[PDB]
Amino acid sequence: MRHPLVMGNWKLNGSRHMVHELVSNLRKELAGVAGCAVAIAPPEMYIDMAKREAEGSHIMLGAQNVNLNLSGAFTGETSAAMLKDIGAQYIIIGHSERRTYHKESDELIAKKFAVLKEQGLTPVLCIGETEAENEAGKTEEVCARQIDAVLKTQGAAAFEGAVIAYEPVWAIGTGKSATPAQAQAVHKFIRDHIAKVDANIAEQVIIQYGGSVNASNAAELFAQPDIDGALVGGASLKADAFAVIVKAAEAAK
Amino acid sequence: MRHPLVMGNWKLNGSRHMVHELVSNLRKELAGVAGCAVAIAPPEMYIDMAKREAEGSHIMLGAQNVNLNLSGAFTGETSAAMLKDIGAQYIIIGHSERRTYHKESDELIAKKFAVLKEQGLTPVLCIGETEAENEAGKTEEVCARQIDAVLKTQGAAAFEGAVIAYEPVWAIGTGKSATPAQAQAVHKFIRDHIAKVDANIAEQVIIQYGGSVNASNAAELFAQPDIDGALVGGASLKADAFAVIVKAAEAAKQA
Repeated sequence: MRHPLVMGNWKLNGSRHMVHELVSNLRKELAGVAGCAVAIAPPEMYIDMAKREAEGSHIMLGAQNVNLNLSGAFTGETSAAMLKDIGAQYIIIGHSERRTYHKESDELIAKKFAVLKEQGLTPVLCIGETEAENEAGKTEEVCARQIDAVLKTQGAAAFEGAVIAYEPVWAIGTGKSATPAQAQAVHKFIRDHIAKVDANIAEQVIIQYGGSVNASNAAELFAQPDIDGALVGGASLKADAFAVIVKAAEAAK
Repeated sequence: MRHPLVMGNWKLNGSRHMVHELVSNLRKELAGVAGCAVAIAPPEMYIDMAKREAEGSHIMLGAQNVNLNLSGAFTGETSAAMLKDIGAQYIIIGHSERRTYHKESDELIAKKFAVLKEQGLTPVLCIGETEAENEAGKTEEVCARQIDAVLKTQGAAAFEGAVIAYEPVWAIGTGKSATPAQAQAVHKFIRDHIAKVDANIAEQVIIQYGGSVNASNAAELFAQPDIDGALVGGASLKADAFAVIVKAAEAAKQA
């Protein structure tokens, strides 16, 4: 019942040159797809130009973060109002890397949520466990923790039209790997958590896999009922690769 | 010896529409200005567009802040190199609101400053003291610290081709006002402090006043010999205001 979404996070990578090369390439590779929803999240500076570049395709636009103010004296902050204005739709928050580089709290993240919701943007919420928590067997403790930041204080409805991304931080950059069984298992947990509160809203959340996805796994990945897609990293930088993650989703779900 | 710089910090304000209008307006209002240099700093996502709008004028481009990385896995960060790419020249680092809201520190600030330089961008170093500090007359003590963070670790040449802005923090919503006199004294102290290391670099540096500055303000300030411009807030979101400010720096520094 849930249409797949594949989002490619460029992180801190881009130029105009690249903006051009890659949007052009994505367009071409991506021709024919239909069964999959596709968004990209460049650096802030490049969103506008990227929109131009993508014009005439189905590639949607997103962003890697926001701050809490809509306008005002907040030098250097990022406004959701301005993201709306820019044409960005899908806003990454709580990306593991900000939680860690930037020390963003659940509360903070949860505030970030409220706001996007308020403007009518789509928040991609990023959650998941450290190497230690994982090892300690604390997946669900954490996950739920990370979700209740919203649910508790905003309600199940906050989740309507929302997206969740599971980052297995512990698999990432650690010579650890997650299987498909593992993720689907965490995915169910996530869905089920929200279901204990609001089942209908639960059915309709997009739970993307935020771990490492490649061609040897995309398909076995998208075959899990609770995995609605992927929040793609480094591969969102190579058109061809990207597009295969994509057609696997289309093919699969 | 010092050509004025008026820089407008748009802050958390902009849209495709506002950018379109304001820039137009600025283009007109600043069409016949000769001796004052001008830069604007839109929200990061407006830059490109604004750089586009500015083509054909002398209105230069700016950005509100950077981060430390140039590339890689740092979702949400800002790279000086992408800033360069996209056309920004002047970059605001260590604005009071960052120091205060984002708890940015002198060590990070200096760092940021460093990266800017490796890259070829002009850093716009903001400093200033709080109400608390100022009260305590820790004025120069504080400014000196904030300056030395770059100075004592990167050298006087680090300020070469650079810009400093003194923000009277203690005078922002506190209820105070700084006189042009009060402010010129800081400016000067700031200049001398650098001067102990290299007086040459010292008379080179652009020290913009970052306190409150408007249509009526400007002229009093630009009169001081140590104030070579302004970093403007509220006023930059008004072309006519903004442009008066610019013309004043023009007039003041004429000679």
